[PDB]
Amino acid sequence: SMKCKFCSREAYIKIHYPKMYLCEEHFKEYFERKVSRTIERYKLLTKDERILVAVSGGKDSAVTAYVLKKLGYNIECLHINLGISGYSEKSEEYAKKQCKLIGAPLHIVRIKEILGYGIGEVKTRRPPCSYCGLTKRYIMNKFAYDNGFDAIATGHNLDDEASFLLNNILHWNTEYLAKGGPILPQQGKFIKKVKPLYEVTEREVVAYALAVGLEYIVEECPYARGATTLDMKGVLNELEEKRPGTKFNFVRGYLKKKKLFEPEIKEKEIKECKICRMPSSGDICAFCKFWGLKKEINFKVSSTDEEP
Amino acid sequence: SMKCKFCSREAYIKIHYPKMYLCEEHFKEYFERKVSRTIERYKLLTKDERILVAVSGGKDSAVTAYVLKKLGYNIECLHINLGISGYSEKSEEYAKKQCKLIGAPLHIVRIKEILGYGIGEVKTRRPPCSYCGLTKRYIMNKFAYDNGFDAIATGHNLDDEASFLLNNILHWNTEYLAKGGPILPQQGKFIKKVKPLYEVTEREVVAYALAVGLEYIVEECPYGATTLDMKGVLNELEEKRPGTKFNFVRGYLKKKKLFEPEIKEKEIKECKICRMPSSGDICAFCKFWGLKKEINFKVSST
Ligand SMILES: Nc1ncnc2c1ncn2[C@@H]1O[C@H](COP(=O)(O)O)[C@@H](O)[C@H]1O
Ligand SMILES: Nc1ncnc2c1ncn2[C@@H]1O[C@H](COP(=O)(O)O)[C@@H](O)[C@H]1O
Ligand code: FES
Ligand code: FES
Ligand SMILES: [Zn+2]
Ligand SMILES: [Zn+2]
Ligand SMILES: [Zn+2]
Ligand SMILES: [Zn+2]
Repeated sequence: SMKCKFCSREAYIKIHYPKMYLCEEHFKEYFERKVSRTIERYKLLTKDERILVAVSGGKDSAVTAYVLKKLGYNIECLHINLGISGYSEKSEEYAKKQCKLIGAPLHIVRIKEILGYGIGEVKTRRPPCSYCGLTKRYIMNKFAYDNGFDAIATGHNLDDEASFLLNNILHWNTEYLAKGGPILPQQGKFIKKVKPLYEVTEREVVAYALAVGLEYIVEECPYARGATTLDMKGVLNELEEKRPGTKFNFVRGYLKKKKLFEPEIKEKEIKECKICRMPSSGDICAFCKFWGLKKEINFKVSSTDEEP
Repeated sequence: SMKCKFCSREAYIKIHYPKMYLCEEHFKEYFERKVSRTIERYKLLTKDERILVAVSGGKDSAVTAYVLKKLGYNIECLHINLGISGYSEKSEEYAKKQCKLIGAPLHIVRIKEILGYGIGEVKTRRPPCSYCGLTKRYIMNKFAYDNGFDAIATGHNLDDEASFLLNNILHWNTEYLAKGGPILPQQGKFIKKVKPLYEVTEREVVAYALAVGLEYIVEECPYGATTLDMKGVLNELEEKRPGTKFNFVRGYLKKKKLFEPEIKEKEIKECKICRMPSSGDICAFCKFWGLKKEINFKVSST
């Protein structure tokens, strides 16, 4: 077995791009520095901002919160319990454990308490994974807005971006290809969304979580029909194995040529929801229409979990 | 084993896009019709045109020539012997066999006779496979031009296009992405280049060549497997979701226009030596081969 390129310790991991062997400690430092560089590169965050980390219970958002906290950022965390019996309880417990170890405040929103129904419970023909993303994205935006947070940070890694690009390139979804990247800058009541793990691989995320002692959910959604992302991920991993830096250069190259997909948006119709005043297309937004809401949900909090 | 969707014969192949089982005869008919449809779709060729099929000795160009001949087109074939000792002789023999079975006239150009050196004999740091596509593309263009051919047809299949797109999307080669598709329309001394096999898979090409009795070289140059890596990956994707390769290529044709502003167009000049399209005084071909005079490919086919 090879040793660390920086110290006299057994190598914990081998980085393929650039090729090197690092120990448990020099990898942690490498990872943290690589995330720090991503935040500097695309001017993601400042240390004065109040950051809201959307924590799922999985590795990605747990490591996002951990690294940002270690780098000395002003973070708070949000976990959305989608009320899936036999999945949401374990995921909520995992998020609690993570935020406890990280030492960051955790806010929990239970959709079965707010909207009455959990995900998969509503009388719908549409799959539960479709209105899932709509429910999470809205709740994390309105929570951040209602509580005056400057930015939202998600767990999306290099593999997530590479697979999203590959999938939309294959389908020629030029509108989705124009809206990618590490920053979704603040547009009205839409809080700034950032991806600090944009240039780190899922493999590096797994190794970092194991090293710092972060326990997480690997379990995918039980309501899922098809493994499209896993198919794209496996394919890009095969390509990466032969040519290291494939994922990186594909994503970085895309940022240089994203401008070409920009004339595809052509959208200029902006409205405010009659129920919650959040950005809408028409009288009522997709969220209030789907959940059959007559009144606005206020996510503004004073007394957070274990606080007065 | 399933039977043919059209007759009482054992199925030879299972087409996945669109899903159906066909026999040796109904597959031949389907393949031929699918190629006919490609020629109609992008207005590739007319039956009055004199077509030059660039035959390598491999399956693709052999099937291109065969199908065009069967569909009733005016074809002639060109084989370029790159003088690679232990490769070029077998490839020339394979092309002869193919054109004999097809029943199409075959013209042979030996680069070791014309340029003095074979590909891999010239004192160069760069690999031969780089100045190979340069030598082939030039010779097949000047041959077609010198002999008054209306179009050049190559063996490029759906897999070749899908892998080229995937490779240039991964590298974000937006200039190469603007110049793709089934037609390279005639621009001056550059003859119209077409891809009749644009919508047929390599798997369908292998099955067609075996059915009609075409023998070929399973082309692996003696001088990296980037294309095979892209092909294997797209085959994996196709196995899970059929029609991936087709929708990727067809979708690309709808959005090719987006890569067009990445033109970066330079002044169009004529070569001081051979008058063929050039960037500067002398073209890349005459510069590399150190040519002082023009090569005339004009032939009197008795
Ligand atoms: N239940 C959840 N509660 C809070 N944040 C979540 C939840 N599910 C996902 N997220 C966040 O959303 C990001 C993308 O999630 P996904 O669409 O499941 O890949 C994750 O990396 C997390 O930052
Ligand atoms: N030696 C050759 N002589 C004539 N045509 C060729 C030759 N090599 C390749 N071609 C043609 O050019 C196409 C693309 O070239 P390649 O990518 O090298 O296979 C082939 O499918 C053939 O139709
Ligand atoms: S229901 Fe949320 S991802 Fe499946
Ligand atoms: S030298 Fe022509 S393909 Fe290798
Ligand atoms: Zn070390
Ligand atoms: Zn609303
Ligand atoms: Zn049949
Ligand atoms: Zn010249």
